[PDB]
Amino acid sequence: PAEKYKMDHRRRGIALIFNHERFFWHLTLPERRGTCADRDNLTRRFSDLGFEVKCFNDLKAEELLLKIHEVSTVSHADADCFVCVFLSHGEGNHIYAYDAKIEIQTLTGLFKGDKCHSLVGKPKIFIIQACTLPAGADFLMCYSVAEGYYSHRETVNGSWYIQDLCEMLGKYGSSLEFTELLTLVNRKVSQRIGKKQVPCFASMLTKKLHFFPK
Amino acid sequence: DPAEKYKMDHRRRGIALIFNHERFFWHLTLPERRGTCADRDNLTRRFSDLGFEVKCFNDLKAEELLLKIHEVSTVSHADADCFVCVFLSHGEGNHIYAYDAKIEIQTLTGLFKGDKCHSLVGKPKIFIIQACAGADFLMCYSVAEGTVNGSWYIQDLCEMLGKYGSSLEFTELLTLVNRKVSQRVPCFASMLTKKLHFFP
Amino acid sequence: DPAEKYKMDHRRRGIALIFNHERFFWHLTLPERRGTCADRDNLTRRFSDLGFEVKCFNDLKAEELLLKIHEVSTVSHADADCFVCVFLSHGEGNHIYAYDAKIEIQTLTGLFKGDKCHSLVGKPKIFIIQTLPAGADFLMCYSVAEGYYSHRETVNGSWYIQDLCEMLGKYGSSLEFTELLTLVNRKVSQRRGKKQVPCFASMLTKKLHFFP
Amino acid sequence: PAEKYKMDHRRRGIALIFNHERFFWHLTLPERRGTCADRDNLTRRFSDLGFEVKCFNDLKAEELLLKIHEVSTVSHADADCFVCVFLSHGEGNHIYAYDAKIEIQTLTGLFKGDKCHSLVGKPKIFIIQACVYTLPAGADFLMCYSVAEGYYSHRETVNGSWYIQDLCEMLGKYGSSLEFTELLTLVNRKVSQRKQVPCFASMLTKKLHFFPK
Repeated sequence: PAEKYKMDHRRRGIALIFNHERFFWHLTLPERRGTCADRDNLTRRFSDLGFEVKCFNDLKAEELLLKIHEVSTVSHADADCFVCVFLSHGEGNHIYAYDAKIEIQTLTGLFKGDKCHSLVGKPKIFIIQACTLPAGADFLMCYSVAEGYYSHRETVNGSWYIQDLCEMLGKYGSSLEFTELLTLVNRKVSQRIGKKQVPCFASMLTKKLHFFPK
Repeated sequence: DPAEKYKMDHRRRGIALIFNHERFFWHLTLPERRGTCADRDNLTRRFSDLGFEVKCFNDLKAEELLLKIHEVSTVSHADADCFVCVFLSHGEGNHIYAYDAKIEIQTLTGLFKGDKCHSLVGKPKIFIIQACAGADFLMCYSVAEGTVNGSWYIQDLCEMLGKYGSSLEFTELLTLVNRKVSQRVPCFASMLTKKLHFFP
Repeated sequence: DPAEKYKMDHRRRGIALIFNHERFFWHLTLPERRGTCADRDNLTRRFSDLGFEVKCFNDLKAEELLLKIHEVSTVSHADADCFVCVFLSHGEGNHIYAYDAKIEIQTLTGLFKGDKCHSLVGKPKIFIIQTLPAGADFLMCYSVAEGYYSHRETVNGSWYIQDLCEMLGKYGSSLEFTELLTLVNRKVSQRRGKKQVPCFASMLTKKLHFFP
Repeated sequence: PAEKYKMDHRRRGIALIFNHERFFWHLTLPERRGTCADRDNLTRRFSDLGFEVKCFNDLKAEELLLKIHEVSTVSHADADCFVCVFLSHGEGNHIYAYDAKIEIQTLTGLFKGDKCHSLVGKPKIFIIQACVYTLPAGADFLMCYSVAEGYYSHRETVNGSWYIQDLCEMLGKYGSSLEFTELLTLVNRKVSQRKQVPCFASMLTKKLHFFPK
């Protein structure tokens, strides 16, 4: 009942931060400034958890192929898990929004057990900032916002979801079981014509996830 | 606040609703019929022992379904901790059968969105779906995007429920059910904002 | 390696032993007489539901005590997760009564030190006392710390055993044991201008859960 | 059930490191060199947990009075908790060993709720390296012992002692994450495998954590 994923590998793993930038036309200081806050913030938090943070964006069409191909194919046998953070903007013209759906399909697709043997039995954690339906065994999908739900909008200090996620990560990252921590993020954000933003997470993990130190 | 829990100290635990999807299904082998009864009877035992008022019905009763569905949605849940709904279904699934189910679940879940149900605002709404959101919702799926003694998922869920139901945090328990079944891949989507225990 | 737990997956959970210290107590109001049974009966319910083979005796039966004591000591615990011992006693405590108790606990605890009991080596030995003895993998729980006030026995049992059992029933299966004992510390220390503060000394090397 | 001590104060608190030196005659390089390892090591670990580490020894008989009373009387209202580490040597002539018992009595005595209102309801954590008896207490006290009763103690090396080496090892790695007693148990296993069996006596009423600030 208390079984945990075995996190005792040489390397924690790769924390991948994907930035969705292309097909977004017109970007206020806030969108531009707030995205950096999120990326820079996440990198700090995920590094302190022992991840090899790697960041890129889809603007570099040539660079994206090599980097995407490099990560998918690299061997994760010495690693505990895999993390991917998909960041995106609020305005979202339709091509922008639509591209995102396709990018996430493909991204998630690379690591399904069939494509990635090094990660079989290991946690694959996708953290999505929306502008869903995919999966495999040992996948964890975390959404900035559930269905049809209102979204926080990007501030110059980053977005609510990423701000809070990182807040919790710094404080409780090492101590708490991950889903336990995500639930905290649910409550944190949902409390930030008025209603609420309610994040979600879909778990196909089969055990507990802790990020104790090393 | 990290260990904050939903407040389960109400007069009544709540209604465990077991919905049986039967209509638009044809040629049901005895494994189908007796297996389904195993699931329903099993779930009722487990959920009652957790203090739920188990209520069962099926969609064959077209006249009975409206009144009953109607009854539950409108009833006041202010004295209750949470709400549970189990959607049971069969494997063969002709297309009308499969399609009906999608619609039944939409509607069912729809009734309890905070908007429609004030008594349950801030309280857990737990939907357990056998395949063929809002704040404080918990969706559990027999299978992700993928027997005469009942089905694997319901058999294991109930197994875990009996053993660890009172002790464990619910999602902690569901994860156990993920491992259990995947070794005979279920899923669960959580929009809960706190911990869920079903202490006595 | 931080979340390591004692392995509780044996055929039998183990023996929960309830020792009743009765001899050399002259007296015994209805409350002491009645409250002790509450504690024993209560503890038996709670410890059985955790899978223990509860065994009760008292030191009045001087002949029966020897056979029962060494017998528990000598029996093989290889199929068992752990061992529990509850030492119950009264409040008035003339000096011979109080002194006898010290000696009974020494001896009791002594039987299970790894040297005497190979079946329990590496396994939790939990003594609940109603001091300084020990060994590796021992857990000592005291009704009251040093020099502190004690509950007094009511007709419904004592504060410490009432609360311990309360927590045991509710959180016994869920919680790590020491996590649970700490709850008992807070529970009892708030019962009511005197304060009773329980204690527990841990030489456990891992976590203790009593999952079903 | 998951209630925790409130660690959200302005200051974490004072980590006090008391060094028992007097009445110890003749001290090998290892005892001398190993004690500094322990003190220096503990200071690093306890500072990173936000403590105001203060060290002194009983050699300075004049300095000890001022420093001891000073700490006792200072106001801890802006603090989460209190820590005290009692360090000592292995050879231990009888006057040395006996003095220690008395020093610990007094030390612990200062912070009992009656003497110290600023700490009422707050954790008082005493970590003792042993050479009158073990047990003293009050509500919300946590007593940690290098070694249980009569059991073997594993001697001071030039790199410090086993207990302090391991305690600090765990502190650095798990100090912020884990509930303290959860962490001390880890120290029990760590040292007992280097038998030497540490102990801890808890009268804490809540959980625990030393999250950052």
